[PDB]
Amino acid sequence: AKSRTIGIIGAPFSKGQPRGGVEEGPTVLRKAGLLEKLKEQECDVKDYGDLPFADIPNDSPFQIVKNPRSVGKASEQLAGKVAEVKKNGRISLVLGGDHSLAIGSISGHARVHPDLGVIWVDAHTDINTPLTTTSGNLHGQPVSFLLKELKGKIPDVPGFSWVTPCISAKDIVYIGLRDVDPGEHYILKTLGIKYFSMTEVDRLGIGKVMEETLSYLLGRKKRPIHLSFDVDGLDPSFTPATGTPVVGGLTYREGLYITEEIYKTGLLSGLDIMEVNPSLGKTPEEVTRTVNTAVAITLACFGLAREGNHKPIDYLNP
Amino acid sequence: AKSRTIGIIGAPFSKGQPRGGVEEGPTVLRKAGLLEKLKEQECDVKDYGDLPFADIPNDSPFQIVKNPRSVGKASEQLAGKVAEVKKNGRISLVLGGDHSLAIGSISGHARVHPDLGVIWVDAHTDINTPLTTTSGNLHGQPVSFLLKELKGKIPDVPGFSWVTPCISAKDIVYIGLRDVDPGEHYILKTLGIKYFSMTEVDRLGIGKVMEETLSYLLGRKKRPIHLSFDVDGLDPSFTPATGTPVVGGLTYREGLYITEEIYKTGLLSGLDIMEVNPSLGKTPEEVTRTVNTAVAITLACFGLAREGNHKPIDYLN
Amino acid sequence: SAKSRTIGIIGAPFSKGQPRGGVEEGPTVLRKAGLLEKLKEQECDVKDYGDLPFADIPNDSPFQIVKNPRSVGKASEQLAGKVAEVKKNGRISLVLGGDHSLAIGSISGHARVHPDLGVIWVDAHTDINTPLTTTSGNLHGQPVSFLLKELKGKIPDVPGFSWVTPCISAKDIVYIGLRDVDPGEHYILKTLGIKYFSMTEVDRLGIGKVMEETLSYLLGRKKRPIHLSFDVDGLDPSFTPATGTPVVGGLTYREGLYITEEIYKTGLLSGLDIMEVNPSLGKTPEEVTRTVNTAVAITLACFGLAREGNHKPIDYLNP
Ligand SMILES: O=C(O)[C@H]1NCCC[C@H]1CCC[B-](O)(O)O
Ligand SMILES: O=C(O)[C@H]1NCCC[C@H]1CCC[B-](O)(O)O
Ligand SMILES: O=C(O)[C@H]1NCCC[C@H]1CCC[B-](O)(O)O
Ligand SMILES: [Mn+2]
Ligand SMILES: [Mn+2]
Ligand SMILES: [Mn+2]
Ligand SMILES: [Mn+2]
Ligand SMILES: [Mn+2]
Ligand SMILES: [Mn+2]
Repeated sequence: AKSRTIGIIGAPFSKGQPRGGVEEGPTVLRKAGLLEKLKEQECDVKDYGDLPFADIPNDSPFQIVKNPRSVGKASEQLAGKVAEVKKNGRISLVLGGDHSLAIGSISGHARVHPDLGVIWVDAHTDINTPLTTTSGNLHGQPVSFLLKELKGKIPDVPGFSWVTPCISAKDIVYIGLRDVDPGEHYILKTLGIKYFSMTEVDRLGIGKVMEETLSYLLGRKKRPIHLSFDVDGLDPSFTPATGTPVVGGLTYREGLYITEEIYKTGLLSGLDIMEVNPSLGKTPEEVTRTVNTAVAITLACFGLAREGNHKPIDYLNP
Repeated sequence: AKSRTIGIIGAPFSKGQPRGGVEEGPTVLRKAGLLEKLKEQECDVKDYGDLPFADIPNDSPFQIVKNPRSVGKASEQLAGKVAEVKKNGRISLVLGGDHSLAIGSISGHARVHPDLGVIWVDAHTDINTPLTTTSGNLHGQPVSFLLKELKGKIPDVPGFSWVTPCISAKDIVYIGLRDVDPGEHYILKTLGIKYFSMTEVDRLGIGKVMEETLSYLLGRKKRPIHLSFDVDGLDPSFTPATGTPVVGGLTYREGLYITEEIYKTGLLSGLDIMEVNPSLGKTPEEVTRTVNTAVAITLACFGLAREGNHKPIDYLN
Repeated sequence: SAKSRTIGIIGAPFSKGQPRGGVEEGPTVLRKAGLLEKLKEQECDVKDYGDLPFADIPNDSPFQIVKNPRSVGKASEQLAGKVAEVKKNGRISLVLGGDHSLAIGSISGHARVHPDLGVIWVDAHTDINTPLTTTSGNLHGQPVSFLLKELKGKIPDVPGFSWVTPCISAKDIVYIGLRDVDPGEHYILKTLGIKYFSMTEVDRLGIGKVMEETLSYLLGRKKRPIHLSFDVDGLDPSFTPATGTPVVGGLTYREGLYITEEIYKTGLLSGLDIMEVNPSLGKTPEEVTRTVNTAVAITLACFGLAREGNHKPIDYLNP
């Protein structure tokens, strides 16, 4: 099935944020047996390896924005690699790496499927512009570079001349929000972007959140779905090994429910698994809990159902 | 009240599965004050004791299926004891022990009340047949022995010729599923069995799960209910001391909700509290947490309500 | 600042309503955590009214089995006057406890200025034992019985409580979070027909529906002042372990924030009580900080802090 035909891309990149270690995300996700577990559930999996992001040593900040050329070039290469995977009729699976990479992942995916809709699972909106940001970390700005409605508000940052906004504000849905800066809240509300913060998830329940999310993105017409999954969208009791953890998050059950429902549309076309940092647990078990949770979420996007799965054969007459 | 008139049956049996310690389930449940706590809650408790499961020498496997004679005999004895409790007008409360004992518990309950409905709370369907199983552990097969529709698909397994399938596929509702084998999922779907996996619980909420579960089993008219509760249906953060824990389970609150709703029907007729294994708690606190949760679940089955309880007297005069 | 974010802080370091020492350090640890400064960061107009000085009463004989009756009654008497004064200044009273016996004073004082108020009681417990139905004798499990007009006749004359005049009827109080109710309390709750949402109702409906029904019940006819009395033991002990009577199976951190965010949105919050935080009952220092941080998060959510974000009325893209 095309919903189980996958193209794996390793994106060992950390310069979109200050905490070292997130570049090992692809390594620890592979070592948990991701590819093998995907093959076990009938997927046709091709591994495109890890991108060799060459060093960009002269990389002065753009105002307070750190490592602009390195973040820009990593997303530039990733966009080219994602477009290649999409051209091969495979769902792109990007193993991160920090979430600044979503600029490239979504941009490359859009080059092949410009009609795509985005589901962004995260505790954060990642919609600060290079002028509204206070940290200067590019992993908290990817959505700003991608929105067409923000054209005019994104300055000329070195390394990003290749970026052309590819998604309208109406074609993205946030799920999991609980730590939004004032400037980000002003943008979210002014643009009228569809969102389900932890307050909406608490009000409606995840069942209704997904029914509304899929109706919002697929109601006018069926189109490719890009899911950008930041592991910090889940509560730190399931994904502690991440750089910006926030209490009161999505449960392990809610994360599986989101991805099971996205699988069943048959429209998943691109997936990002972002912000796994195996240098940031309090214990080695906290790292293993985080990686196992990310693998579990990944398997659900490609058909693993909690009710069970079976091949089309008579199990009572083998 | 008949909804609080109970017959306790200890079933210290572990040979339906490979991890030692589940035979201590009745001991640690009694040690935690279960019978005394039920009496304090206005229950009429009769203790039928702990079943003596005599060892069977040379219990050779049936193909890959382990301890068939032992499992079959323990369920045979349990069926006879449960039928005895039901004839005395009591709700049978089986303290397990591994889940293979549900063959005996449901069979004995059906000998007295053939029209019963089964609510099966578990991370697992336990519906592998002696032929579809890959572990050979009989605690993962009890539902296959009881189902009328699988008659002709279960081979002649030594120790089980006394079993007469007593439940139709329409008469069972699963709640809690999240770890189902391919063969098991094939059976669940081809039989059309009603189930609320963790996916349905997330989608609907436990309130709707119970409303649909009870409307499905009781729609037509009142009928006895058998609740078979594997403690692994709850998330391992509440019941860690169990052999097959699966994360993303029912919460402690959801477990109390299901049992409080079943109590309110006034139709609870048979109860199994299964898979408590005090040798699998990583700390003595993990053991106590599991035992405390299993006790809380059982008390809710016989009337303990979170909103409060009171006798029909005036507390202000 | 908006009326919804115009606050009067009252510290109530009182512990004689229950037997465990340390709940008197509740107002200190909440302030030490940066509470008042965090409220100012949220556009709040905060005026601190200080910690009430509670005098020692060494000749405080028990009323039958009821412990420290004069000390508890006088503590609540001092608080009713201080709450009524904050209400007269057009501010939302924010009472930092201290044990829940203080709710007699907080609600009594609030009712002196706004007698039409409605109460939302977030707790694992009903706290509706009367001095005759109580088995422990601890007044922190009896405040609601002293406040109800329907119980005028069943409450004996307890020393230190003559000033109390019941101000709320059974129709004016909604409980949320109930999971440990004595038999006498359950009899009172069901005979008075009080609206409640125990953990069973929260599981059945979800916190979304619990709040929609709660607010429709209390506000639906006419808009009125809300008094939120919040016992931290309402939330599960995985979030608020540093408390005297923890009960498992509680409200989550998310449900706590959902209740308070929804109450803020009404724009009618008039009085608030953050009760039973006992920093001496933490098994580890981590459990104490967790309970304090959670109490702080619930408090900020009552005054505008929203999980979806907050922003000033300025253009952030061209300021
Ligand atoms: O701009 C920023 O640095 C901050 N803005 C507010 C939320 C926290 C953070 C960025 C978080 C990035 B993320 O989601 O990819 O982990
Ligand atoms: O057949 C088996 O042994 C297995 N089948 C798939 C689920 C895990 C296990 C059986 C679990 C038994 B139970 O639910 O009683 O704990
Ligand atoms: O009356 C009592 O002392 C008891 N009655 C039963 C519940 C526990 C307790 C009172 C606890 C008071 B509270 O909510 O303020 O912590
Ligand atoms: Mn992110
Ligand atoms: Mn994030
Ligand atoms: Mn099980
Ligand atoms: Mn089982
Ligand atoms: Mn209280
Ligand atoms: Mn309480």
